[PDB]
Amino acid sequence: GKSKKWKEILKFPHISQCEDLRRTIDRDYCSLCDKQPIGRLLFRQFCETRPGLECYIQFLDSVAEYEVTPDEKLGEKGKEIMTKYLTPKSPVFIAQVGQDLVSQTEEKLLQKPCKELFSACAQSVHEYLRGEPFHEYLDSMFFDRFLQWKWLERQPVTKNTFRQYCACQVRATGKMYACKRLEKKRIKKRKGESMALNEKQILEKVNSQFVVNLAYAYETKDALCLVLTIMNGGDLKFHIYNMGNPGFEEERALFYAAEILCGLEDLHRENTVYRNLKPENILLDDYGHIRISDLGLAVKIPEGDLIRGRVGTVGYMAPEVLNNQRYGLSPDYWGLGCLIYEMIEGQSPFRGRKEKVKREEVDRRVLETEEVYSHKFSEEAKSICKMLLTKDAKQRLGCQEEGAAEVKRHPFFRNMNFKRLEAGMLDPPFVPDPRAVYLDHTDDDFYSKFSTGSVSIPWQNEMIETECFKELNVFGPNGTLPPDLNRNHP
Repeated sequence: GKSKKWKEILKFPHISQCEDLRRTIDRDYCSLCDKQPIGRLLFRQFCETRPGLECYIQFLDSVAEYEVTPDEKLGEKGKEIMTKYLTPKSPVFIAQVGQDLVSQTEEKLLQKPCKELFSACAQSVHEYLRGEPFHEYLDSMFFDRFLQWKWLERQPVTKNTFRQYCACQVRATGKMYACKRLEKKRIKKRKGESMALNEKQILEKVNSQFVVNLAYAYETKDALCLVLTIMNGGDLKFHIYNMGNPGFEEERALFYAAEILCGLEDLHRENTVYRNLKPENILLDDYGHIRISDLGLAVKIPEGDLIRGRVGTVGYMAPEVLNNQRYGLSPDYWGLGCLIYEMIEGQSPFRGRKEKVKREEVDRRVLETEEVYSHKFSEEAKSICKMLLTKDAKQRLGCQEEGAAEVKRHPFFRNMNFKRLEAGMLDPPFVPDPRAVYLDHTDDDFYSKFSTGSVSIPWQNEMIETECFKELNVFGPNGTLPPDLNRNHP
């Protein structure tokens, strides 16, 4: 699906074009060698050229597989990593760990296999690469190649960059996205500038496997567009009621709740509250994984502060929202409660699927009545649901200081290995079939703040998935400088 002319659209600029980038990009190890997908691959590639640095990239790779290794094979996988990297006579012996630190890792291995056994070692390796290896890479041809990729990333994004099928496709890469087309005229009479910008900022700032990500924010003569993750597996409401009993088995509900909890955690790391947690806002992708969508009612809370707002949907409003009180992140754990209850039982905890009730009785129920459970719930499921549905937001699960960690420890997730879930190692319970189908200048300033262009991490991830990186990222034969990286002849 790539425009036949793409090799030229994404043609590397000559390295002499990138001096202003070299001078301004902040040289931070974590950002350039890990957080940014293309910088991580280029630093890894640099370490492969030097021999003494090769073994450190292999070790970190094997430690990554150890953390997600099944609990039974932890003791087994531990020995491998040990006898390969942490034995002085090994060929790939990671040396900068220190003799005093390898001797401690021999004890934790003769004791109990914990998924964090090599966490002490992995840090010691990173603190070595933070030093000399990083600064050589910064003067290497691989950082010059990173600057070229950054130059492409920052190129202007226009309606031409895409191909509307709403669901836009990037022409140069073939990547498929869903685009939210916001008509300009309807945003100004309604005073929606602050809300459209507050939503664009939340979308781009959270990078989460379980929340729709922003990849582009451009302007057209006829709208202001948001380009987001595409989701074709349908929404959770459709699967609870049309594809379910009305409802799911507990184990199936557990998987979705675990992914929804991780999504809420990624939002709360940016101290952003969601407030819109309802089944039809949980979407499935093509693989059966979910993401939280529709952040229009989201808002960033300043650390240490509260907010007001009676917003959301009837039935899915926490009692502190219905009473219009100063609240924090607590409405989202009330919403997780409603979601787990509704997945298991097949109806909201305060409104029967077959009840004809008014908005008012629903609200009275949310504030006074204690939801009742059935045999579809295990004791652990009853526990987590009625703790997330604690009306007093001060005694509600996760609304304390520990946060979402207080919820992952709950016995309801006792058989759930989050480390493997966050890594995509667990198979979803349902896989959607592929073929299925489940003019003042003040405006110009708001427009310029919105149309910021391509988002950094999703754009680099797009280049890697579509194999544009693999094919374009080529150097000279035998460690030589390609023409685009040689200043002697532009």
